[PDB]
Amino acid sequence: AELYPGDIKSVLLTAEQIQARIAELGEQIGNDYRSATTGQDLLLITVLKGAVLFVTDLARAIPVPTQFEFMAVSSVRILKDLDRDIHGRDVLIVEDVVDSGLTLSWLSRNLTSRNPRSLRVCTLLRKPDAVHANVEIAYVGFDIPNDFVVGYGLDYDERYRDLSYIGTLDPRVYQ
Amino acid sequence: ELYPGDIKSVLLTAEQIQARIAELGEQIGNDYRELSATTGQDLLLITVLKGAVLFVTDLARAIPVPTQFEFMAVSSYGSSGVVRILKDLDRDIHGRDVLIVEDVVDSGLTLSWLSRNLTSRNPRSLRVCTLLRKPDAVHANVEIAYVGFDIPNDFVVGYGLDYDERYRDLSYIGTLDPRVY
Amino acid sequence: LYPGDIKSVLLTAEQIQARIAELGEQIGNDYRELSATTGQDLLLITVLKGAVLFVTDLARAIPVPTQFEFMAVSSVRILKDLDRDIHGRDVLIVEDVVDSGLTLSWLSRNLTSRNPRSLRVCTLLRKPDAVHANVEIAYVGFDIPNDFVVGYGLDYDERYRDLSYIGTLDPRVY
Amino acid sequence: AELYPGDIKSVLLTAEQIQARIAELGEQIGNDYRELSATTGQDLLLITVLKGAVLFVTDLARAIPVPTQFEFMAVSSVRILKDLDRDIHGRDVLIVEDVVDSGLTLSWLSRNLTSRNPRSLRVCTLLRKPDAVHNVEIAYVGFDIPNDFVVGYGLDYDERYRDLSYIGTLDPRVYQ
Ligand SMILES: Nc1nc2c(ncn2CCN(CCN(CC=O)CCP(=O)(O)O)CCP(=O)(O)O)c(=O)[nH]1
Ligand SMILES: Nc1nc2c(ncn2CCN(CCN(CC=O)CCP(=O)(O)O)CCP(=O)(O)O)c(=O)[nH]1
Ligand SMILES: Nc1nc2c(ncn2CCN(CCN(CC=O)CCP(=O)(O)O)CCP(=O)(O)O)c(=O)[nH]1
Ligand SMILES: Nc1nc2c(ncn2CCN(CCN(CC=O)CCP(=O)(O)O)CCP(=O)(O)O)c(=O)[nH]1
Ligand SMILES: [Mg+2]
Ligand SMILES: [Mg+2]
Ligand SMILES: [Mg+2]
Ligand SMILES: [Mg+2]
Ligand SMILES: [Mg+2]
Ligand SMILES: [Mg+2]
Ligand SMILES: [Mg+2]
Ligand SMILES: [Mg+2]
Repeated sequence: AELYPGDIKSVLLTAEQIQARIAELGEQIGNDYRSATTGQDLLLITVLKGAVLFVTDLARAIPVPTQFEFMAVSSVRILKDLDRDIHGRDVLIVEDVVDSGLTLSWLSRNLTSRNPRSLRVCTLLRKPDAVHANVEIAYVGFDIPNDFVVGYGLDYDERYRDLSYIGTLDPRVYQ
Repeated sequence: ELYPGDIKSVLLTAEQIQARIAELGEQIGNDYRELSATTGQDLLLITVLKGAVLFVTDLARAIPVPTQFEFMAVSSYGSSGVVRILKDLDRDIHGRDVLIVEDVVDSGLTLSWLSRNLTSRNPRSLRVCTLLRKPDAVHANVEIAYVGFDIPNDFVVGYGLDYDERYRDLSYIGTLDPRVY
Repeated sequence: LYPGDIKSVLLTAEQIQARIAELGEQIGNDYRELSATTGQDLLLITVLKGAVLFVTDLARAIPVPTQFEFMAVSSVRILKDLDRDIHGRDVLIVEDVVDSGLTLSWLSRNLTSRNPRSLRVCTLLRKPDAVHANVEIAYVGFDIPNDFVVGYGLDYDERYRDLSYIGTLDPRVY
Repeated sequence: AELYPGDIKSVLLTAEQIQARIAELGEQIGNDYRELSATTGQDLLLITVLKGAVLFVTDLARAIPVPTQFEFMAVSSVRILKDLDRDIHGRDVLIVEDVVDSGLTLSWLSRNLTSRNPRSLRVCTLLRKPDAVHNVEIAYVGFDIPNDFVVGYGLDYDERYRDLSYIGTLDPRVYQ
């Protein structure tokens, strides 16, 4: 039975497909960061709110010790900063989607100014307009078309985040 | 294994946690079955960072009614300073039906402060769902509608629970080797 | 420059005034239409000496007429009693800190036996034992940990009451 | 936005006028007691006369840069209603009043407290009326005001208007 009956037009990524890719990502990320030298765990900086489901599944798929951080930014200003000093830490930005790349471009500049040991980016979704941006993304879950999607953290007006899958919305929803 | 030697024993396995959460989700779903149809708004989950993050993402997926995510963080009783909001809610909860989602209730001091703070914002309803509950919570004064597990007083880590920010990423909940703590 | 026995600042002057403004406006909304009905002003009962700074700033933040009364109790007996009868009056007990809840419990019992129309409590600070004991308090400025604090009416052996801020006393003296 | 709509006819002293003057008094009192208090190692005792001087003393004490302590007294209209909980022998004591008018309250209280033999006694009043500019030396005077009856900032009419942040005169209809 549909959680939001009639609201989802079509499925883009099943729950099974999402988890399988996250398993792959975690192993790849674990490979690249395999704390024995530095003595400090990989730092996952989650961009609230869309990336919260992604990061909890991803962290459990990463076979090395990881720590959680949470940020929230607007459409350039910080609503919610780090409770952490990332100086000398290995940092991984965890996003749900990169579209224009504006959020990432801003977040990359902010975090790198705090002088971390390293900074990399992991996003679940990447849309075609990200081509025009210039911040390297080491880890990408899926490349998708330009359409507006919801589910698995992705919202429309704070709704549909709780979906286990990702899909597009019926036009009637925006009304 | 993630932390070789650090974990002494496993209190709750990954499957046991997920199985219980599925039970909780269904129970909560039944209690709020008509919420979206009656009020026109979804059940609001207020997650207390950072310990409850893993819990709430699994819980929300286990709840068969529409749920909305909000997150907040409060300071510690420990000189930790006055009890205060470190990270505030994004949306207004006025007239909303709210479920406080916690990882563990122990002394009940955090929940008491949270309950008073959120109540003053006048939600339609306010209830509590915690994954773990310790024996000292019996002296606490805030009603808890949903509890995953009652556990002993021993210090545990995993599935959101930390020791100095470590061990949150474990899929299970376990006790720590005294060499650490 | 801070006095030597001040370890750290728990609450700055600005933080205190900011919260008092919130409490003042809240108290005003709670008693505005009520006071207009009875024709009598809201009565503030100050517990000397700790709550004296708190009550003068609070009263000036409360947008409805308020009257002052002062009481002083021991650590059992009444050192200073009320100057007027509070029968049928709306009374707000004003304290600096509620800890064990012992003082508030005794005062409430003593004041309710004078039959005021309403008897409510406003404290600037509250320590965890008051939370455990589930002490009913209508207005609370701040929840604080068990650490001994001075300033803004709060004292250590009658000292430091005149500080504009609330600071954590250096554990090297208490 | 008036606390007492129509009751206040005029404003004699604004809130910022009172606070500006208190800041000056606190700085003056501080300079006069700085080296003086360090010799004894004991704080200056502020003896407050209830209830009118309560607003004043809380702002004044915060304006005084040297350490101070609070005491409170209540007298009739002369006997003691609330007495000192404390012996002030050898202490430096500053009487804090809201207004000195006839001077009879201050005169009686000054001799009563000197009979407890403090190391030094001084008087500080926020307001002084013309017949008080004349028994007791007042080292610190906030304002010299006319004889007119005023309320606010601790000053009451029938226990009302104490909570006003300013000092002003009442409309004659209030006396009905
Ligand atoms: N739900 C959804 N959101 C979409 C989509 N495309 C872009 N976005 C906007 C995602 N974000 C919105 C940023 N926004 C505030 C910044 O953190 C997200 C807050 P949220 O995760 O709580 O929804 C823009 C990425 P970019 O354009 O800067 O690269 C989409 O298909 N679905
Ligand atoms: N990791 C861990 N933490 C434990 C445990 N028992 C109590 N706690 C303290 C959990 N909490 C700590 C509160 N603390 C700040 C409040 O949000 C948690 C922040 P965190 O979730 O980021 O770790 C106390 C609950 P209470 O005593 O007020 O009812 C335990 O066995 N393991
Ligand atoms: N200065 C200071 N005092 C503290 C503190 N914690 C408890 N107390 C003692 C508070 N006591 C004060 C009682 N005692 C006589 C009653 O008015 C204080 C007189 P005072 O205000 O003139 O200093 C009551 C708290 P409770 O346990 O009865 O609820 C603290 O951190 N600082
Ligand atoms: N509210 C008000 N009161 C005024 C005024 N002028 C003299 N007073 C009388 C002030 N006091 C009244 C004394 N009275 C009892 C003694 O403490 C004041 C009690 P209170 O502060 O609670 O109102 C007389 C000073 P004096 O004539 O002996 O030098 C005035 O303009 N407004
Ligand atoms: Mg995002
Ligand atoms: Mg969004
Ligand atoms: Mg918690
Ligand atoms: Mg913790
Ligand atoms: Mg007190
Ligand atoms: Mg005391
Ligand atoms: Mg007087
Ligand atoms: Mg009078």
